[PDB]
Amino acid sequence: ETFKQQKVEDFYDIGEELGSGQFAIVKKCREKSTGLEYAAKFIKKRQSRASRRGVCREEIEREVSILRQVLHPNIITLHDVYENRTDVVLILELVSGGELFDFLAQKESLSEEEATSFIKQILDGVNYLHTKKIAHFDLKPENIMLLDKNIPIPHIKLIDFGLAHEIEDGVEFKNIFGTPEFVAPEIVNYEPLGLEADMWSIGVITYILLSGASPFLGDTKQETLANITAVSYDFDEEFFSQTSELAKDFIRKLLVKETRKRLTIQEALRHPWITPVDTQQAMVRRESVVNLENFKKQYV
Amino acid sequence: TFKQQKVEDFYDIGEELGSGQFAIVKKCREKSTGLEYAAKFIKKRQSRASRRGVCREEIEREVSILRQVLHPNIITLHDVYENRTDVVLILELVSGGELFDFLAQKESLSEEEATSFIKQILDGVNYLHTKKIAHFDLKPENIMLLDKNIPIPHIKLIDFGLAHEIEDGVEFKNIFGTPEFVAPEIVNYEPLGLEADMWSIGVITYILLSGASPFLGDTKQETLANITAVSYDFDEEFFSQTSELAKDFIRKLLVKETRKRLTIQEALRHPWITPVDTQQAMVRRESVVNLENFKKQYV
Ligand SMILES: Nc1ncnc2c1ncn2[C@@H]1O[C@H](COP(=O)(O)OP(=O)(O)OP(=O)(O)O)[C@@H](O)[C@H]1O
Ligand SMILES: Nc1ncnc2c1ncn2[C@@H]1O[C@H](COP(=O)(O)OP(=O)(O)OP(=O)(O)O)[C@@H](O)[C@H]1O
Ligand SMILES: [Ca+2]
Repeated sequence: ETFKQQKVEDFYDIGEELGSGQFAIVKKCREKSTGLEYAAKFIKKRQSRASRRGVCREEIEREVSILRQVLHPNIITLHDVYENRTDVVLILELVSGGELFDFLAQKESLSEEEATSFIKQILDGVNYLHTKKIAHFDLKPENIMLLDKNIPIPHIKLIDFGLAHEIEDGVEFKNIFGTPEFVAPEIVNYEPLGLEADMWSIGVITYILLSGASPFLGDTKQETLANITAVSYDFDEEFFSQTSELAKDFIRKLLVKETRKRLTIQEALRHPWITPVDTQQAMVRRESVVNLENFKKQYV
Repeated sequence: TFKQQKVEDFYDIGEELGSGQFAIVKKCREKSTGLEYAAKFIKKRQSRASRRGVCREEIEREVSILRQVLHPNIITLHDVYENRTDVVLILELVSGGELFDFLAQKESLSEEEATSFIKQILDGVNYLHTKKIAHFDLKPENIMLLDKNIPIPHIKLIDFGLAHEIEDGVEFKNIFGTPEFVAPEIVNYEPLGLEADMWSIGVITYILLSGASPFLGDTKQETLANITAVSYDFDEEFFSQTSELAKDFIRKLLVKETRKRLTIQEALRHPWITPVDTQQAMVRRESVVNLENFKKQYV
């Protein structure tokens, strides 16, 4: 294999907890031999086939195999991998700027021009993944972090490749996962999956970024899932009164059930709201404001 | 109808009995009577987008269901308290632990004794289905024993968080439950009804007799694929001693089409559960279930 069969603490000073998940716990760490800081993701290994605790080795191996391929300014980087009896430790690029949303919710003002630039960083990272036929499958606010939040315009880093999967043509992939608020119809309906699900998720994230409201979120999970499969949502003037038709058009073409009619990552990159084809479109975007009030309300 | 009062004014809260993603169960004793119960604290969800706690409407719905059910094989609701953060379900105390843990330490086990426990489960499910209540979370860890310390333990079905009342002509669809035990209609996101409970019964029986699991793959993805394809077998390695009637019982439960699947009444009427003659009963009496594989899987 490739996993270092050594004590990670022999080589890293283990620091304070960054965050935790279902089967992983992530901590700051410093490599003794270089003094360089990283994030150590301790993934609990699954002990038996019929256990809901931890992660089976093959899937961990899958996450690593994917991480080793990815080198891009908007994606986290893999440094090394260790393993003992209980855990597999992913040594990852440390992202210290927290989440993007928490940063935006901190903001005094924010135009669509500023918004689309953050969104383009995300598109840039997703474009690179899709090029290598990699589906993230876990695109959601908390997996969108910032390297350094103490600069005027922070850099985005996509994390958490636990659900990432390489798409092979002819090889049907179906599975049930992800947070209901952000999953595409083909996930809910347990239908063939591909690169398009990422694009739907981008639509949802954009909807929220601009309005503070969530397109399909119901009072209960049953409703959310029903909303998703009916593609039932609206641009409530209460929240969208200042949002530009271009933004709405961008969102509309993402939140589409038929996977084939949904915008690709390249088409998203080339959408006028992201890449204006003239002066006029640029000014409009520059004149549209994000609903920071409602956004703060929902994410506070 | 939730008492807006401190549970602790009316109960002595004892040791923690168990815990899940949303609740923590503790032993308790009512002061006025000195009777013991299990106090299940459910954290109320605070925001629609939050993944923590449970929506209050859903908790209200579970209680609405619990209040209706009185049956020896179903847990009994005693009372409901509520404070800032938690809804506290005061439930019948069950002290015998989980059925499987008890089987896993049993010396010997025949099919007769197995159908005895399965019968109790069917009785409890039948009562529910008569009132149109689908459990939707039938799995080993929700099959508890009242006593543990007797020749034949009494089964109590617990955990009604996913329970739902099936309304005629009102489609119900949702994603939930443990993959190993969910029906194809759940995986496929299709109309849900009383049939899902029956599929789960089949899986539980399959495990009980062989120690093996019918659709369990190396990953959740495979398990789901196995379920929707209804791809399983009776591996001789594990089913060598299993009676034909037993396999027929399971075979009629693990069926994709919800209209073909055995109903609870048909399950109670199956010859493996309710033999039609002396001959059938003997075959079940001499049918020994090897506990070896079961213990390997559940110790
Ligand atoms: N490189 C990193 N730097 C700082 N914090 C991180 C880093 N990677 C992950 N985290 C923390 O862990 C979370 C990311 O999820 P993680 O990669 O732990 O997935 P997981 O726990 O294996 O599965 P899931 O979290 O999806 O249930 C983030 O919320 C973040 O707070
Ligand atoms: N009535 C009871 N009497 C004694 N112990 C109980 C009782 N109910 C639950 N417990 C203990 O708590 C554990 C979990 O109970 P239960 O399965 O109802 O909740 P959960 O599965 O943790 O949460 P969820 O409702 O989200 O599934 C059980 O395994 C059991 O050990
Ligand atoms: Ca379907």
